[PDB]
Amino acid sequence: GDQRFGDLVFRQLAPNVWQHTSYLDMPGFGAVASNGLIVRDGGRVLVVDTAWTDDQTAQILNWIKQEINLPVALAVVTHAHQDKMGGMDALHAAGIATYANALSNQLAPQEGMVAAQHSLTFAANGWVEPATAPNFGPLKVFYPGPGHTSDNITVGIDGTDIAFGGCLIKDSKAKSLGNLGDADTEHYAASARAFGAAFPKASMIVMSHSAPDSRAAITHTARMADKLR
Ligand SMILES: O=C(Nc1nnn[nH]1)[C@H](Nc1ccccc1)c1ccccc1
Ligand SMILES: [Zn+2]
Ligand SMILES: [Zn+2]
Repeated sequence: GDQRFGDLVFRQLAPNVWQHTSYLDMPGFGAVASNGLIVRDGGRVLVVDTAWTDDQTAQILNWIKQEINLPVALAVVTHAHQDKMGGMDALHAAGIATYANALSNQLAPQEGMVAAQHSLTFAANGWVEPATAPNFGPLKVFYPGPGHTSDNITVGIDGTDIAFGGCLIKDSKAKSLGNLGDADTEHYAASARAFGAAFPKASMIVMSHSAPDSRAAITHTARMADKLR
């Protein structure tokens, strides 16, 4: 049930969860979809990832205002690339507190992104140190290890069957791992399986560049990454 709002698409995945989708169309390539998440947590909203641009991201906020009409308490962004952090200024202009992997905030200047206002750090088991993720509610943030990028993180939603792989995970029928220019080819496979292991009850796997899929997305992504070692 896709809901069109301006140039963006919103799809409800759970009573309190929506996928947001925005498009970037360059010459010599088809328009590229990028997906993030919107979560209503009681009387507030949480966002995972910006759209490609400030204008699109402001439209995400406008849709939230129209359909949910509750404050957006925070956003977490899942690595320092345009499809995940291209709209940071729109979030800050709206007064929304922003969070990213410390490494993402480190990379953001060079990558041409505005850094998030707060840095997450991670324990050795990969789970976010909770003292760096205040008031994340049902958002369970996990660093699976380097893969699509060295800084990519992932997000599960407590109370749902949903885990978000961002650009790390591709769908079960994908024909490649996408752009590998910033990838960690040696560690990608372990990182994909680490993501699955951290959210073992998740039956709906959401990702950046395909529609939601079964856990076969994890096994297939990892099996493709095995070929990079
Ligand atoms: O996001 C993407 N690819 C992806 N995501 N996850 N795995 N591959 C898109 N491809 C791409 C192209 C060149 C360099 C890096 C990525 C894209 C990103 C940014 C601007 C335009 C297009
Ligand atoms: Zn990326
Ligand atoms: Zn991507």
